[PDB]
Amino acid sequence: MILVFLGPPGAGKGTQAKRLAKEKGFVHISTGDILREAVQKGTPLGKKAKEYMERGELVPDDLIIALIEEVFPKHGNVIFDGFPRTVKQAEALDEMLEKKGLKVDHVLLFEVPDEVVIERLSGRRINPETGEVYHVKYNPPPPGVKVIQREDDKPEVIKKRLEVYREQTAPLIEYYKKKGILRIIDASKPVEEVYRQVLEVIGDGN
Ligand SMILES: Nc1ncnc2c1ncn2[C@@H]1O[C@H](COP(=O)(O)OP(=O)(O)O)[C@@H](O)[C@H]1O
Ligand SMILES: Nc1ncnc2c1ncn2[C@@H]1O[C@H](COP(=O)(O)O)[C@@H](O)[C@H]1O
Repeated sequence: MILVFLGPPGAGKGTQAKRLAKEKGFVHISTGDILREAVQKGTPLGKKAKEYMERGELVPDDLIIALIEEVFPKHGNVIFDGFPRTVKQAEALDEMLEKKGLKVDHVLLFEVPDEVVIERLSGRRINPETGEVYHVKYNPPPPGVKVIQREDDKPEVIKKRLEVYREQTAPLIEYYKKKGILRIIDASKPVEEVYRQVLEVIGDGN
């Protein structure tokens, strides 16, 4: 089974992908997490990606397609989390899967209003030692745990990331709807409720 999580930044895609991977055995491919690590390590991908990320722009398609080709697992169920983000990426994914006799099975659109994702992003915190994601209101970090704020979670960069989503990524909704594999998730609900709907749409009995 191959899943794609699609939606605005702050919709809760990473949170749901991590839980599904932990509980249901999926391989979690987060282009965001992989890119952030590349930046921290200063790899050729990282050094090139850094400035796009910092501006809230998408990293160029060529770099991302190569990344996915390199890391796509030979076996296992997969959650693509924040990939594809453009039509060219989606076309490349389809071709990569075809060559392996596979296909995208479900695309989940995390539907949620702007004011919700803006509060979620503004309040997002990360434990730099474990990578664990918190929210100052909805899931506070434990006392005594040092956390950081992502630079791209600043108000002006958030604005850009949302603009980019609406311009470049939202066209994937129709792309996948035409394939008959798009299902809509109410991502505005609490974490547990969203997770139950995720399981429902992918045909899991929970
Ligand atoms: N259903 C939810 N309700 C409230 N807060 C959430 C929910 N899902 C995620 N969060 C919080 O919102 C922020 C964004 O979630 P995240 O999973 O990082 O979203 P994305 O990967 O779509 O950008 C994080 O701080 C996370 O703790
Ligand atoms: N599939 C992708 N294509 C291009 N850029 C990406 C992709 N995934 C993540 N990024 C970059 O990484 C940043 C953080 O990703 P995310 O954590 O998914 O919001 C984005 O704002 C982009 O700069």
